[PDB]
Amino acid sequence: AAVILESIFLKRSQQKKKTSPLNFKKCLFLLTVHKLSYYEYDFERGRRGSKKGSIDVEKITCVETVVPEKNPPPERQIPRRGEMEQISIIERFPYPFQVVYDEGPLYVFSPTEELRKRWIHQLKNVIRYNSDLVQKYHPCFWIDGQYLCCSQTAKNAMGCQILE
Ligand SMILES: CN1C(=O)C(=O)c2ccccc21
Ligand SMILES: [Mg+2]
Ligand SMILES: [Zn+2]
Repeated sequence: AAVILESIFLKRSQQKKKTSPLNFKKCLFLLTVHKLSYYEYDFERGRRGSKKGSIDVEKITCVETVVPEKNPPPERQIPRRGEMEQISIIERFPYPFQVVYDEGPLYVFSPTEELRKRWIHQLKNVIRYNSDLVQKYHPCFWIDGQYLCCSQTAKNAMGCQILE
């Protein structure tokens, strides 16, 4: 239906092999009451490009922040505390969140804490009446075949931490 939120975020790739390197791609994300979808962004024409994927909101089980990477590259470094800066808002993406569904977690990186908060609040609103909402989550990333939080080697492993 109507677009609730539209933003440019980094999306982390779904790791095929535990030894394989991770890719972070800049995409346009759209949220409606029915779907969360992501697209290539056509910078030159200033519009969304081809659709890369879509998740029916009814399939989402959890939306929360993720503990940040311990040694991120400059593109994902958190700035020191304290009017929108045009360059940084499309170049730096330090604030990650996770959208958990049928196929496991999707990791998305926001340029600001405020924008991450807006997306987590709205996603929690659209999923509020879902039937498979979980009570537990993984506070840390699934990286190189295991969760950094609990060392579990299954992506579908029940969250190690109870949601507050
Ligand atoms: C679909 N897809 C891929 O195939 C890939 O390598 C990647 C990296 C980030 C986000 C999405 C991706
Ligand atoms: Mg536009
Ligand atoms: Zn865990």
